[PDB]
Amino acid sequence: VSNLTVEAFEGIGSVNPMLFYQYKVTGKGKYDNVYKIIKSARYKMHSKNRFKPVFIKDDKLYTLEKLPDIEDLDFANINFVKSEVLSIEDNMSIYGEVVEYYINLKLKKVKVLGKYPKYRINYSKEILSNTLLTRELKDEFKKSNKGFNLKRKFRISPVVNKMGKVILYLSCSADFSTNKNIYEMLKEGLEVEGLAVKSEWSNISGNLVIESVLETKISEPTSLGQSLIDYYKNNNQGYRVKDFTDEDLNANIVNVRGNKKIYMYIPHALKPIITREYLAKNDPEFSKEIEQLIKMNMNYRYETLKSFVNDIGVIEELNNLSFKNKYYEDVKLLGYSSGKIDEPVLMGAKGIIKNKMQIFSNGFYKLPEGKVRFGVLYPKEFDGVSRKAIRAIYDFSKEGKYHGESNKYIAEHLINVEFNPKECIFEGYELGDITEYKKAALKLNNYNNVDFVIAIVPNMSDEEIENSYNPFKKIWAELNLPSQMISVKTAEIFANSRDNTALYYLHNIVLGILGKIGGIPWVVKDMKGDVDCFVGLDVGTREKGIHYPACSVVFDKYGKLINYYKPNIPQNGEKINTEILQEIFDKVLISYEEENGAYPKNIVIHRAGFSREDLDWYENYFGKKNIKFNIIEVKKSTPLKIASINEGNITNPEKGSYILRGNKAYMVTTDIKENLGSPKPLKIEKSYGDIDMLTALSQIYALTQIHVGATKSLRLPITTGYADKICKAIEFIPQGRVDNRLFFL
Amino acid sequence: VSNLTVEAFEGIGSVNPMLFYQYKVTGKGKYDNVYKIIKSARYKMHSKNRFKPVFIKDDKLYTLEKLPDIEDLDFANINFVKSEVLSIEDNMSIYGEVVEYYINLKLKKVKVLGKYPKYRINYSKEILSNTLLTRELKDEFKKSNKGFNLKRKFRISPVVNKMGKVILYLSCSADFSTNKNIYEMLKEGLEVEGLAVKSEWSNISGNLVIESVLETKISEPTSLGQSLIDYYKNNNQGYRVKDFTDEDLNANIVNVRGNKKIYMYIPHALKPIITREYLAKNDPEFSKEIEQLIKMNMNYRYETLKSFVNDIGVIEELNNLSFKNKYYEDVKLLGYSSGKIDEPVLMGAKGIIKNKMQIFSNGFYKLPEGKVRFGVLYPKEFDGVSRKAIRAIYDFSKEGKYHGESNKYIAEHLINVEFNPKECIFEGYELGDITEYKKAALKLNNYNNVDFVIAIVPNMSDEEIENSYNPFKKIWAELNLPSQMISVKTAEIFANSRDNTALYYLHNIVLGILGKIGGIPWVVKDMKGDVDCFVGLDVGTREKGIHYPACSVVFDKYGKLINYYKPNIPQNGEKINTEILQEIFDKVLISYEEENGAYPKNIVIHRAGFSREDLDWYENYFGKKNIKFNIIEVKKSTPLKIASINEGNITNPEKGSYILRGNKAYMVTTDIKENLGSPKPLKIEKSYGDIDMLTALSQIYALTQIHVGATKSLRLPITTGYADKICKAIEFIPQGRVDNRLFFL
DNA sequence: TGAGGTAGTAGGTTGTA
DNA sequence: TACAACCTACTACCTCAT
DNA sequence: TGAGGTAGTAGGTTGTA
DNA sequence: TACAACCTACTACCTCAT
Ligand SMILES: [Mn+2]
Ligand SMILES: [Mn+2]
Ligand SMILES: [Mn+2]
Ligand SMILES: [Mn+2]
Repeated sequence: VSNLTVEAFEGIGSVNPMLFYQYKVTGKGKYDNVYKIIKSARYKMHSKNRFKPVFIKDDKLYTLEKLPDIEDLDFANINFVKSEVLSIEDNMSIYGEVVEYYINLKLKKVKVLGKYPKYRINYSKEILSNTLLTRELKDEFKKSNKGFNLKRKFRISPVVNKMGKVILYLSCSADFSTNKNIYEMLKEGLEVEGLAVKSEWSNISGNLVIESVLETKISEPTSLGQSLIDYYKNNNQGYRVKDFTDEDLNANIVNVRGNKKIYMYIPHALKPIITREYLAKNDPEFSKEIEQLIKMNMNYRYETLKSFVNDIGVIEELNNLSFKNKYYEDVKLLGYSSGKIDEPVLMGAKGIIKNKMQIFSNGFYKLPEGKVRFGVLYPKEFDGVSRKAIRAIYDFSKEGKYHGESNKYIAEHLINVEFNPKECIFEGYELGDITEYKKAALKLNNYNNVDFVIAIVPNMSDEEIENSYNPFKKIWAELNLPSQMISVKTAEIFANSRDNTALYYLHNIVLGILGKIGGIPWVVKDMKGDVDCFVGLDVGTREKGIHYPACSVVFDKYGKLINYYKPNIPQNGEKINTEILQEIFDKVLISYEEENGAYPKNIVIHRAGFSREDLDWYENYFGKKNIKFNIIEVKKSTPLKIASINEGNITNPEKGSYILRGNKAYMVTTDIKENLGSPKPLKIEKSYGDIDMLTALSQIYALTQIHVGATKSLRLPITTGYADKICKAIEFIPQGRVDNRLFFL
Repeated sequence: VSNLTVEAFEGIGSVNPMLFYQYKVTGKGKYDNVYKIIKSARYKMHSKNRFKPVFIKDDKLYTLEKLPDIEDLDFANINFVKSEVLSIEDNMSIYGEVVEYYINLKLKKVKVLGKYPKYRINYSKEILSNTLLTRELKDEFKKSNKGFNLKRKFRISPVVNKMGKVILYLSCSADFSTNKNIYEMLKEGLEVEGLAVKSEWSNISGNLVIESVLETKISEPTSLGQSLIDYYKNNNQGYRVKDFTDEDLNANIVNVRGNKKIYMYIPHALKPIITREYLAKNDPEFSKEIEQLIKMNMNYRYETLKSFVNDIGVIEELNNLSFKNKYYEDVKLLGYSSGKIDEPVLMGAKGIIKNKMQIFSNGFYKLPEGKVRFGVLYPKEFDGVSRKAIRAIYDFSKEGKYHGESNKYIAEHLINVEFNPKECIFEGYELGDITEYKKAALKLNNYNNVDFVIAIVPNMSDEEIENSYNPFKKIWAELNLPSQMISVKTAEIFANSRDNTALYYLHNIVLGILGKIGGIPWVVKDMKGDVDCFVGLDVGTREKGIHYPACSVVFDKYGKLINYYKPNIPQNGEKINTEILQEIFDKVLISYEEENGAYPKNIVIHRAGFSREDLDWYENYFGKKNIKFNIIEVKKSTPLKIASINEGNITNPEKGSYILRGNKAYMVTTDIKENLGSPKPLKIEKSYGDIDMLTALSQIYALTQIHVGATKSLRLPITTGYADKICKAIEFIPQGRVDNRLFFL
């Protein structure tokens, strides 16, 4: 089979126990808590003594050479205590930080073209390289004509074991930056009203957008009684305004919104935010060109990290610590156990389907009882386009036809829909006010001959005249009518395509229509392990200080949705309260007992993120009820990438490819081709349970492949994935009694 | 008529412009913001210089005598600038703080019984008196045998006009305190496991409850490596542990829960929280005895504040400023305009009702269409008690009978209910687990012959075996069946009463049953002013970091509920977002157009609290739609009390009694007899609108008197009152389409 | 919002304590 | 205050080919 | 949770900036 | 950090008397 490896390079030779200088931080201020100042004391002693290595154990600072005890800090009186050779066996993380410091100090001395520094070193795990290794294996500055920089952004994490052997865990991202601030764009004369920007002279994390450009110069005394240059000199920041010339004083004052009031900054201090949108708006050719540079398959990630490690080389102050430029041939050397999980068997109306598109030839597994009467909203200037769109949808669903012809790929009577262009209604709506959208949706429910809406909304782009998706879905949630919304662009694809491109649009639209009416296209034939129901718990954070409700979804062992429970009250944080856990799991056991006749003997709880809930509550709750339960932490955001090494040839791994060490597991659930990036695996760890992680990973990978809303699988299992979809459609939850209908899909 | 006055005493003579010493606070720390340290600098310069008057203007400190510039503070370098006689016309608040300082300094020198200080002065607006003026006009220490103190808690607010004349606005509350800490209760030997306590050695505001009492002494070195006395000496707080004796070192360590982890305090530092519950549990006779001392009618409040002002007397450092000991005979001298608002005319089935209890003789105004089938849950050991309870409810509602006899006060066929003890179901439920409560409610909806539930729940007290209200109301909200819950004690009142006491129980239960099925008992005959709909906006805060959704209720001009809108997403703060305002008021105009055929020409928005929303949004939204709108800020919590002075005789004001100065208005909406306290008026101000405040106050007082869930009126208007009731029943909102049924009631 | 993925940009929450 | 793991939101790009 | 009020205890959020 | 107006939660007490 294909071996699996991670982005890791083995260190040649070990590190020795070396002399450290233990320092003490005490709470010199009005407080006495040193834990709230330990990292600040580390950073100030590192920065105030020409960037020399300072490390952190629980209350102490450790240093590789003799530095004077600093009383100059007002918050931290760092003082020498003793001189101790720390052993490797008790100080793994400290020697990991030592190795990453010496990697940083070795890479600071590396140059490109003999003049330019290659790496931007701040002596951290994060390393920005000013140049990029290209696909043709050449270090090149990726700049544009408009000053946009692309920088390869490395993240090192060396791990030292008890013997001193070092394993350099690596990853690489991209970094969008620019050297042109707003002063240079005003010297050039660019439209800067409304740009999302950041201030390089403050560390405050907040959305900064430009209101306008005032004609007042920065040297003129402002509305606060003093000028802005005087305002920067009074803030003990006169060194930033010291190098300003007379032409710099002729800069126009650019006021900037800081989400509470109008801030007043100078245009030299503010730098624009280089998103994909800004980069595409200003220089679209450069944003085309870096598409193969930011979306890196595992071979080009290996070549990038190989060039990085060749730039590291030998480290003469760690007993000649050099790193290999090859990945491990297997992760068994790293403790992981690798493999591939077998594909789920998906059942249809005619039996096993080999692909998800064969469900439109075989027919869906469960059609809901009853006839589905359509209704259609569409904007008024898009009439015949919407005619052709609903014509294509109905010919796909009922009459089994694509482009008017009966197709071998499509079965007749996929969904028992009822749409007659004489009988069914086409209510057109004028684009415009939001209350007119809401009244148009209420007007379409004025006629009781509509059981499902195929409303055509404008594009999610085109920031002009308001989108009707949000008012339509809110009103149809208030009215408990399901609805599949469609952009104007998708309707124009249905009107204007002659190839089979719109067929896949039709596949996903009809799977949406089916899931929203309680139908099921495919089911699992058999789930691995002894499980009765799946619960996917999640708490999402919409904004600052706003949390989504602790959404749960309930599945059976075959992965069809029994239930979802949105608690009506929000909570304080990402931990679910035991009262909310009471609500959720009483709803779980009630729904499983309603559809099955008894309590579930086995529950697997897929907690999205960390299972920070009280485990003693869970043990009491399911031990009083004779329920064996399992808590699996399914985690989305993880910088770890899995490769497939095959006689030294790095490639993207297939879906179902996992690595497993202990309870932590990284599993690839997406099959992503080269020149489209590399697959982001799911970090999966078991916080509680007694099922082995092979069963848990097989169940999670089975739950990824049974996403009933698309013909291609979800990256997340639909426990945590449908919890995310309900957190997205949280203002769109239908009013009436909770059932199998998947509104969020 | 009866004059209205406020708790205010006029000052005899004026204050002169006096010499101030303007000081400067600069941001000496790593920050430069002086507004975040101005009050701390005021307090430290006040405390570090033997409690001398320090005042705050926007960035400056003002002082009445020459104090040295203090550089000892690490955060504030307070420095003298200039010496200026501030004029009265520009510095109203500063001279108000001067007068309140000199009142504090005059009252510090006042003694009771020649030995004991009367007042506890911290030189603020708040003044605790150690003694109480009793009802018999005698200064007496209100102590108990268990160390519980009652203290009269004054709040002064002198107001100086431009001429220097001073008006002492006053109020008085009570203060529950004790002198016995947990060290003295352990020396006495009291049960202290589980007590809600506070630490007198920290200013952190949080719930502190005792987990247990450890046998470890406080002198023994703890689990942190150091003892607790060493922990207080290391925190620069060795003066608190300096006076401890050997018997103090034999105190047991009392660990205390601080909502995140176990804190470890000594029992001398922790003081128990003296609530009404703790006071009633320990010394119930003293809590009986102070009922007429904390709930003070306006005459006893006048006598208390009169004794307070007689203790103030003449102030020789404010040009002999003495205060009167009489209220104003009218608030026209204070700028207010007083009066009484006419009573609302309540219409019934037979016409105008003079009292709300005549609606049970005349019949209700609107019965809903259809027959209402009861269903009853009750706990199993309370069977015949629940038989008699539902017997009394059905004899009141349908057969018009009280205690089995046809009553002249009760009309036959009040509500078209259907309850046959042979046909209707009595599902009994075992008290116990919450999931058994939820399954009992689902079992009562297993039979489809129930349209309303009269479920009998256990008491809200009796912290033993779990209350079933919350699971029942959650499940019946999931099932869209309305339900009137009843305690076991109320059912025992229906079973065991022979007088007309349970008749009022029956009145409020049947008004609840009527409002929850969409019926309306009474309506307004005519509303004052040109208004089409009332909107009551509110955002509630359940806990720290948790906000209730921005609930709105919609009324017509006659005060019957058109609509309520709970947004599905929570928000960050008490300001309603303009997207949420879009949702709310589109729902408002849609509901008024659905029940009336057009948009409302006039809207009055009763915002509970502050109308902190964007007024430009409102003006744009209702100006594009040709709607004149009004925003009234109806405010619950206000220390201001209105009196009725009648030839110098102070008494409680009637309901509908208002005072009005400008846009701010205080209106008494509750008719509260003497020896039951004094009425808390509603602070009401118009943030936007063009209706006069007499119309706004008449509409608010009309909206108080049409609370359809009780035979006695609500203090709040049912705009803000029903917004509060939906915020309380926020996890109890029924699933199906929003209608006239008042679930929250 | 056809669906799903990769990618950056930005902002959080919590635990480490 | 501060990073490490986790999140969320938004936007490009890219593809979909029994 | 019959309903409503007054009362304390406690904890917030925001604006003042 | 800090008070001033506003809130919320909880608990006692008290009453209800056409
Ligand atoms: Mn989520
Ligand atoms: Mn969808
Ligand atoms: Mn409220
Ligand atoms: Mn009620």
